[PDB]
Amino acid sequence: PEWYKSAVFYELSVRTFQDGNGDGKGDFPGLTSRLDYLKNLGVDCLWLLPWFPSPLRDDGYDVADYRGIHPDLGTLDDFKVFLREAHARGLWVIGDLVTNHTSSDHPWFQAARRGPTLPDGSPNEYHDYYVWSDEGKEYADTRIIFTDTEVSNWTLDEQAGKYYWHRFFASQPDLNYDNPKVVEELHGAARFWLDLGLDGFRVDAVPYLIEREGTSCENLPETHEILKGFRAMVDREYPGRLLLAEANQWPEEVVEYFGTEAEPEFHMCFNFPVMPRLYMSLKREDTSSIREIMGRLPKIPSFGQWCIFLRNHDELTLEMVTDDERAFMYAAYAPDARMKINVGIRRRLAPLLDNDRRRIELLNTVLLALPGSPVLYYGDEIGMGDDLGLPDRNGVRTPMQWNAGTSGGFSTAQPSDCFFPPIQDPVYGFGRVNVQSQLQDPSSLLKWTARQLELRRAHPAFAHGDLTFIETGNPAILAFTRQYDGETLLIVSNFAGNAQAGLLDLAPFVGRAPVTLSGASPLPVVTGNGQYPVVMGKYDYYWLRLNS
Amino acid sequence: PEWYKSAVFYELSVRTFQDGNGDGKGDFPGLTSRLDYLKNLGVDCLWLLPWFPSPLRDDGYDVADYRGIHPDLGTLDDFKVFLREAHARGLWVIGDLVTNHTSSDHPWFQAARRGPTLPDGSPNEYHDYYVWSDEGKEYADTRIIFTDTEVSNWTLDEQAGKYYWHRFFASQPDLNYDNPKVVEELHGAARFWLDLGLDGFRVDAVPYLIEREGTSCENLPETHEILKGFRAMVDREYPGRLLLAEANQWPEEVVEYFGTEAEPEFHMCFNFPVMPRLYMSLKREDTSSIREIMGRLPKIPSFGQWCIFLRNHDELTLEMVTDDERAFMYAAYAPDARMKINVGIRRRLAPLLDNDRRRIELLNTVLLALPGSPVLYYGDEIGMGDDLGLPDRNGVRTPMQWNAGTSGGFSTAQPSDCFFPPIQDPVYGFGRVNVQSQLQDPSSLLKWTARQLELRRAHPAFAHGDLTFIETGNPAILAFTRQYDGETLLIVSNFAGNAQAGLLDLAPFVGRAPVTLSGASPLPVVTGNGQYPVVMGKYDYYWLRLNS
Amino acid sequence: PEWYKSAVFYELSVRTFQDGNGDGKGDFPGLTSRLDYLKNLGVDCLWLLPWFPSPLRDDGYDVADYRGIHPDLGTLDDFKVFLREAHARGLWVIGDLVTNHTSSDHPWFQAARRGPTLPDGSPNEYHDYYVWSDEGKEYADTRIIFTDTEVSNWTLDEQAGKYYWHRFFASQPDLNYDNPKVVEELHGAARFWLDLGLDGFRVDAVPYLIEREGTSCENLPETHEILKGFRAMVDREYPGRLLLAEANQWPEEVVEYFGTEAEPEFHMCFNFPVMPRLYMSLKREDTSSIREIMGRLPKIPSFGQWCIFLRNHDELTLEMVTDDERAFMYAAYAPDARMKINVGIRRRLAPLLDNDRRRIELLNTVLLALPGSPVLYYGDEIGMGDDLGLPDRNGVRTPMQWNAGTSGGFSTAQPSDCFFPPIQDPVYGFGRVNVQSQLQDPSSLLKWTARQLELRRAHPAFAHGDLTFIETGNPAILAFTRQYDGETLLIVSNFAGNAQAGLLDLAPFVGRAPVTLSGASPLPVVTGNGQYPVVMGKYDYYWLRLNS
Ligand SMILES: OCC1=C[C@H](N[C@H]2C[C@H](CO)[C@@H](O)[C@H](O)[C@H]2O)[C@H](O)[C@@H](O)[C@@H]1O
Ligand SMILES: OCC1=C[C@H](N[C@H]2C[C@H](CO)[C@@H](O)[C@H](O)[C@H]2O)[C@H](O)[C@@H](O)[C@@H]1O
Ligand SMILES: OCC1=C[C@H](N[C@H]2C[C@H](CO)[C@@H](O)[C@H](O)[C@H]2O)[C@H](O)[C@@H](O)[C@@H]1O
Ligand SMILES: [Ca+2]
Ligand SMILES: [Ca+2]
Ligand SMILES: [Ca+2]
Ligand SMILES: [Mg+2]
Ligand SMILES: [Mg+2]
Ligand SMILES: [Mg+2]
Repeated sequence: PEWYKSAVFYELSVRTFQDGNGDGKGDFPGLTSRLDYLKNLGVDCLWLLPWFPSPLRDDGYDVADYRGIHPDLGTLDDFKVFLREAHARGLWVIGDLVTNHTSSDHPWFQAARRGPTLPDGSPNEYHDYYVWSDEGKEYADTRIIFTDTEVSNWTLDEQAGKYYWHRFFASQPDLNYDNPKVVEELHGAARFWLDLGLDGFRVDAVPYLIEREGTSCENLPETHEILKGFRAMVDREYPGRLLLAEANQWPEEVVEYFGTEAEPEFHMCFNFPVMPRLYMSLKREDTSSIREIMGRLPKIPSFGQWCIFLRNHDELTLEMVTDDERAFMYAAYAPDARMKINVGIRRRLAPLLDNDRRRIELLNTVLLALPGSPVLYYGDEIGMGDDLGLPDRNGVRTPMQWNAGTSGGFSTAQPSDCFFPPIQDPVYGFGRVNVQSQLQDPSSLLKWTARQLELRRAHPAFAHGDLTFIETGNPAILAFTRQYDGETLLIVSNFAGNAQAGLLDLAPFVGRAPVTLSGASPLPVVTGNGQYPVVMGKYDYYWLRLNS
Repeated sequence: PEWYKSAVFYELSVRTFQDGNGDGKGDFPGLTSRLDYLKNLGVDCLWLLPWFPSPLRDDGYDVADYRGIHPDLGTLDDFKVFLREAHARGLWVIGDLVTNHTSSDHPWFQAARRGPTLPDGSPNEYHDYYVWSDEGKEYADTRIIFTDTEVSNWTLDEQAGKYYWHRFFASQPDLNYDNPKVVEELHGAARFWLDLGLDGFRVDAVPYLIEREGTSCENLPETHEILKGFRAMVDREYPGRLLLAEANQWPEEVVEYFGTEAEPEFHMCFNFPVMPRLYMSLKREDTSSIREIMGRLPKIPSFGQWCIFLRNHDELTLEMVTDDERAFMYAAYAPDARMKINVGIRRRLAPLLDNDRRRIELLNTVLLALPGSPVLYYGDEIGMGDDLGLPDRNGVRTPMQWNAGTSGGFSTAQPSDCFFPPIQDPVYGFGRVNVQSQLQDPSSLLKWTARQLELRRAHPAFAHGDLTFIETGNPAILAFTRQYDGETLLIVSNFAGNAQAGLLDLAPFVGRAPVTLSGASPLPVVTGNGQYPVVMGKYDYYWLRLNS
Repeated sequence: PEWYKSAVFYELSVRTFQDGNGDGKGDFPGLTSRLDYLKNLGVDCLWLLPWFPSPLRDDGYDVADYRGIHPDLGTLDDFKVFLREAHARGLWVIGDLVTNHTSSDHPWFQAARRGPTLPDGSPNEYHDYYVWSDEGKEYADTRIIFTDTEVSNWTLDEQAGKYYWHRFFASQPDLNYDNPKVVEELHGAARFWLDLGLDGFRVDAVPYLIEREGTSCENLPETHEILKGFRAMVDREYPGRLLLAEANQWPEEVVEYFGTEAEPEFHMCFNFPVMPRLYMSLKREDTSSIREIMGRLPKIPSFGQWCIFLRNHDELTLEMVTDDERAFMYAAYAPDARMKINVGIRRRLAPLLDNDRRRIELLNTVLLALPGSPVLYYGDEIGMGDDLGLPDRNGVRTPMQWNAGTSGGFSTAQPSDCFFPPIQDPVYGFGRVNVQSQLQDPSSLLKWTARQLELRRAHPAFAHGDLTFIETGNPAILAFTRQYDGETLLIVSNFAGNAQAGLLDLAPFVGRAPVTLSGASPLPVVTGNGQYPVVMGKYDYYWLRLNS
């Protein structure tokens, strides 16, 4: 099959990974010098956060030039060496294609805000690149996203004398997508990078492209047709390149972003629905929500693969959970006011699980065992924490912690001169949490993530098998099978903080002996009614092979 | 004497040595271009791993066709050139005869599985080719060999509706040697390759041919009979060709596989008894087990030679050691569960000795100075590592490392496209460990190996002399003599990491000076009671001649 | 006692150790980022090569500003940060003080060469800073040091129309120490850096300060007097700092550079006389030169410590050995013409010993076991090679090799943009020889060197003891004792490539039991008349204590 289903993804921010030149800002030269690290870890595809020239009011998601490299990050030549050194190691690389919007600093917008007509009486073709209103009464009662910052989705441009549309910050004007020229401007941005050998795109904020009155302005089939033709552009001109969608919607809406077999859209979507039910289930010690929402996912096209994740550069989103579930998650996972932002929790993985490695390893094994491809978030494989003294979501985007030398080894410059300060607290700082330390530590989390990704690699049912949940008799225990190519895997996990027991409904498998994927130690044969007793300790994960 | 008595052997796998044409698979044209390297190393006989057509579920030890060349390796023409060119260089070649079993894919088994009688009533002559049972309760309490994969030595064939026998994988059904038609299918399979000029065979899994109730199904007198008739055949139709047995059994059962003068069996068997004791002694700094298992070896026929070896394409086998011996070896040499498989340790020689050249050289000098003919495992002469992310025993069968270019010089294809990934880790990777490196390096393991073989060749007592152990007064120091044709070699070797003192019982040799084989530097003459005091540095090996 | 008697020194070159900003040149930010490496290695004092502003016609030993930081290396703030971080880790630092001469680009010399009298008829105070002759016929019959470049020690200045003196390159005019203003300018250079906290100075080319007619212009009493004044100044104004002298003279004249108890000079001098004899003896397999030269060295003052070294940033100097010894050394260690330069051999340690780790380990242990404090040349602890296609002695100054990524870890710039190109040959290139590789290799030369130093730390008789050579009966075996604080170390070393036997004269120690410093393994007790038989392997080092 396609390369993205066997892939392990790793999300990083070039400005934050390795500063190669002492100026305090990560760049492609330094990132290139770390490529062996990512290779040796068991990563396959690097997803890089936006690398474009930008005033960095949304850390690079306000693009001011789709066709350059931000000067903090080096040059386009540094980009081409990096992509060269990447593929030379067997790694794929995808970028972040910020389609929905541009920075107010983009040349397109500085021209649109002159007016609908120029001072020489000509039409201004750049004015209909964005969505304008005279009073700003359209689409009202539609959801604000950055609720802690923006009081509305319409803001008044003082020089253009009209309101303009923006689903995100005021300085990120929504692009107007009924205009087929804008459709062509981003087809030709996708082309500029796919020409240089880039292996695909993560596509940012796909649900909110088209806006239609009297609807929610999400998942409009008009938006889906823009994606349907983006896929056809790629299918024809750049076969084998990966399109991956950020679609945080409820399960039935999310699969629409794959398309159908006849009309394809995205190869991969992020599994935003299962992500919060992992954390809920851990605090409730009850895995029902994991099975419920996973059963609300319709089957995907042949070419589709889910992208599974635990965290990313954004807050932990609570936009697609019920009001009760959102209230529970604030109570369980956000004790301090400061950890809240925009209907979500802005904390790293390791802090959220109270730095419990037992819980960390648990959710990692479930990330690795659910159907799809996993994406690790840079630094989670060593246990990085966060700095909520930093505004917006930049509390999870601190520099990668390489050693206990200057600035954690991220730069030769001092921590106060780095773009974001490297974390230095007693628990998560780079004196305690860094790569070099965990390569010498025989038992480190880094070693453990590498070993576990090896354990996955060697069992292709993880990447391509089916899922069948299996009754356990205990809500704390979640059991499922993965079948593919006649290998059958049994993946039992305890979500509770003490010893739990269960009766697994292994009736399809009477006469088979489960044995461990690690060490090939055999468990007792399934017999009789197929009801198989287990005890598990707190947060244990049993990874098992059903030998027939 | 016989040619295999003076020979240095070298075990390689065609699929994995050298890829000629760029498709990622080693082949006979590639192997042919490397015969000069092998010649110059000091090697006399190549033993190749199974080259026959095969679905490769045991890396070609599941044979689908005894009279062909697997398409990966080229053609039978390519085979014929290879054997001409090897013979042109004074090299012998022996193949691998997989007698005990064939692949489920072999057209024999596809026929035998259609039942005891044909759809037209007539009896199916191929059915009695394999061993069957209606309930599969026979031969129980017989050892499983691949304990990590197979729950039983019987497996149900869904179409023939009965159980068949297999000492190894379920896709490797045993051949029925009670049926004398099977004995003749292998004689004629042997005849095929001997007719083409091949100089011999290593025979695979010879203890497990015949199975009988109430016995362990190992070293059965019936099995030996079949072997006796195999040597009687070869002795008659193909004098001078070589039969070498893989018989891992305890000292008293292994010597049986030579036969007697009156009734001969193999010319050579692998000296498995001493092999694990070499490693134990290094870890205990106690050379006792070596002398004890060597002492339990009864004298072998005139024509017979032991095949001495440190490692191979299989795990380090812990099947013929005591329970405490086995448990000690796991502790000392398998820190990870990953390192274990099937009552043994799946690791290359250099990793087993922590890449300590001083230890690597020591076991090699003992390999070269024990009585028999040494075999080198391919790549251990430049110190290759292993890859334990690869399943089964594949982790010691990664591609040979010729230089630091694309895929270590094994192929123009990417490492990802090689049949096994060429090792690229910072310690053993082909950037650090390769043949071009070590032909330039004046002191490399490669040149050391070539010189030690050169030194051995100069002293025929190494290949044909007797073995008298000598008292040292220090379990850490192993001392013995070799006596042949008037030469007396004295082989003192320290198995301890620190300096060690010893008093050697050279009472028989009072009046004679010991002198070094290398450099002709004499030690003090032996005098008086001939208790000869010696000091040794860590892992030191003294190769010495006793003057006359 | 004093800190430099217990210190392990480490010689590095900032421009060549670690580049912290991508410009291909090592700098102090970079060197700061590598301080934990040196700390963990067991290094105590960093001797940094000249770091001053200079046109680098002799790699910075032609100084053009004694009170600044060469812009390649960063700023004086960077230097202050480095000194703070070095001291924060218990590391001392010393600089290289180029006393005998400045660059012709030095402000003083641009001034001096204007003439004795300026355009306005008034005299030029800087003319008498340097050594001038009207026809250049003085001090005739005086050695030329840089014989492959310079034809005379007098050169005609174009503008001054006179001859100036230079024991070195013509772009390094000798300072004139009969002028007392000169003497004050270098007390003043000393004070500047000694005021920033620098712990001392390696003093360059100290024998050749004062020149006098009718002498060799070496080791003259007037030169020693200026050095006594330099010691007096530091003794009073900066107690506790280190003056270390580079004086390669014959054993008699070397010891003068310590001064007397009453009129002290240098705290330490390099033990140049012994350095070639270590190499002579390894090739002859006869250690009498080691003993003869060590015994021509008179006792040193109470404050004196020797500095022992195998190699450095220069050539292996053959200036102070006989004509026959020098011809031998050329035959043994300079097969190619390209390997000689000015009475000496310009190769790194590992190439000199054919990359034989047995011989590298032997001479390193003698380095650690002779009387003195040891200085390690950077990269020798990982086995770095040389690049003899670079001019002068730069072949041994190639960038440190850290990992196997871009430029070996030395810089993110490409190798072709690095000040000197990092080695990439198949034997010594950073793809085979680098720090990260050798941290993962359980048996690397780096770990060996670390552990051998730790062994040395544990036994103060190495730093502080006396030395008595011990008869052996075999010139290939060098045996001596180190006695201090009633601890008695016996050190035995074989300089030949085969086994060697000998009879240690241990009469002073009858009744004592020798044990290995590593492992505490006992040799037999000395009995009888203390004539102790020993056998050694090739290049063995027995490191023994005599248990009382
Ligand atoms: O509901 C999904 C989300 C989308 C949005 N994430 C993407 C779109 C935004 C475009 O400017 C950007 O801030 C964010 O980093 C992107 O990954 C939003 O910011 C998140 O808070 C939120 O969890
Ligand atoms: O008891 C000795 C052994 C025999 C077996 N080795 C041979 C039998 C198998 C036949 O299919 C084959 O996999 C293996 O490579 C052969 O050399 C076994 O696999 C080993 O693990 C083991 O050391
Ligand atoms: O006689 C000993 C030596 C001193 C000299 N070494 C120092 C003096 C030179 C001063 O310019 C300089 O080139 C060298 O690096 C210094 O360490 C000479 O250049 C060497 O070749 C030689 O080994
Ligand atoms: Ca939009
Ligand atoms: Ca059988
Ligand atoms: Ca002078
Ligand atoms: Mg930068
Ligand atoms: Mg091929
Ligand atoms: Mg620099």
